[PDB]
Amino acid sequence: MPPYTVVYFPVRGRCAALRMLLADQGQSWKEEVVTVETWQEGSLKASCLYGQLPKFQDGDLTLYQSNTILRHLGRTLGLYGKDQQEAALVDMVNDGVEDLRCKYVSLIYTNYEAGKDDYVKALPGQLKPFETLLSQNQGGKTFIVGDQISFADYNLLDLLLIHEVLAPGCLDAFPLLSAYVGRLSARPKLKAFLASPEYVNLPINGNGKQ
Amino acid sequence: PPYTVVYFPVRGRCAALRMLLADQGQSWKEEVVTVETWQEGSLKASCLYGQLPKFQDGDLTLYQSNTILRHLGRTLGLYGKDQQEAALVDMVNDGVEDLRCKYVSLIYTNYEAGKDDYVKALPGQLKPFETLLSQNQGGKTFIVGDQISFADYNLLDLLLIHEVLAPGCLDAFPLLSAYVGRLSARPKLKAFLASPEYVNLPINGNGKQ
Ligand SMILES: N[C@@H](CCC(=O)N[C@@H](CS[C@@H]1c2ccccc2-c2ccccc2[C@H]1O)C(=O)NCC(=O)O)C(=O)O
Ligand SMILES: N[C@@H](CCC(=O)N[C@@H](CS[C@@H]1c2ccccc2-c2ccccc2[C@H]1O)C(=O)NCC(=O)O)C(=O)O
Repeated sequence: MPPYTVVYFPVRGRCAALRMLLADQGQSWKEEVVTVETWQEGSLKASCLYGQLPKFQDGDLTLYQSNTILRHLGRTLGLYGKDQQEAALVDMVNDGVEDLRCKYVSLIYTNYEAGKDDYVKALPGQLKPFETLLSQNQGGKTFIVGDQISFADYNLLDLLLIHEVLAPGCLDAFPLLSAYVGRLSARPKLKAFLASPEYVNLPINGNGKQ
Repeated sequence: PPYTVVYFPVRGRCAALRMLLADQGQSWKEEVVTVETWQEGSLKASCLYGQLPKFQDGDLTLYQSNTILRHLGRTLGLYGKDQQEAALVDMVNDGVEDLRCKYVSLIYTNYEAGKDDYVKALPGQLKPFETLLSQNQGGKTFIVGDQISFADYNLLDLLLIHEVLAPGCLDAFPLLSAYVGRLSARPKLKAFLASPEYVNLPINGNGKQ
């Protein structure tokens, strides 16, 4: 059986970037799907350390927290920069991706109809930093840090794909980010994974707003 | 000082990294930013995400408080003994970061209206950390393994600011109560917690706590 198991709701949500990573790296994992019905029963929730999913198992190591799982796969699969400085910059990127992710989630779950217009107007300023980091790394021709893919590329890639669904063309003002998403999306194992039913057939978020 | 910390004259998101630097006997310079300078706009526009803290380690410039904790954890050896412990140190820190956002949100947007409900809900938010301790040698050492990690300093900060918000909130948690007492007593840390640069700084920017 594969050493990896992902336990989560049948949505892309906080597991889309970790699944893209495993698929692009050629690793197998098993999905254990939890329906909203099983979750309301209550017993699996009370068993989760912070009362939430995802849950991930690597052999007998059980982890919670989506970013902990990305960093763990980052360090075991050698996707964490080539030295100490790169690793610090990969973290700095992931943390800026997590802050925009939090704001995204908050909109979808609490203010979609009344805040979409204001969130969209303010998007370009939130996206500029990643355009700027790409500008300074080999003129935006490789990955977000150094010249080897890292876990933060998969998380940043997912964050841009969902915003392009929320605000179509929102990357039009950003040439390096635009080429970056097309370059990454065409990696053979990732392209195949992104066109497969296992990915396309799951909603982005749990309430079906996107 | 290979180190420079740039931030407002408040504890906030720099309390845990200063605790770490002080406890590990490291030297650093504070570059204090007042709300008058901040509002002028120069520095902020040069800030990658438009926010502080900003930290310099020789010619390395970093932003993001958890990035800075991680960097100091990796470089000073406070990231667990191996890959499995590093993953658990991360899991703890992320849990601290989740509760710190809720805390931060109580302070900046719903203090007078949302404080009673927040305090009523707190015991449920502190249980996970009581549980993690109980699983590591019965909660007698640190949050993960037998060595201190960068997540211990962040959890310590988070527990100390809640004792301020809701006095006696750890009375129901023996392992967490003990843990604050034992960590607060490390010599270089105890000195720092009693110094004016720590004691005379407000916790938050709006002066609410
Ligand atoms: N810090 C954690 C956050 C984890 C998290 O937010 N988990 C959500 C689902 S992700 C996400 C979501 C976010 C906010 C609110 C609801 C959900 C949700 C609910 C059902 C199905 C899918 C989702 C996802 O959209 C959850 O477990 N909720 C169930 C519960 O807490 O009782 C991580 O990064 O791993
Ligand atoms: N993910 C980032 C968050 C950084 C952050 O929130 N920085 C705040 C100050 S911390 C914190 C704070 C949190 C929320 C709201 C205000 C503040 C604040 C304002 C002034 C002085 C001090 C603070 C702190 O309380 C900031 O720079 N805000 C000013 C600005 O953007 O213009 C990190 O972890 O480093």
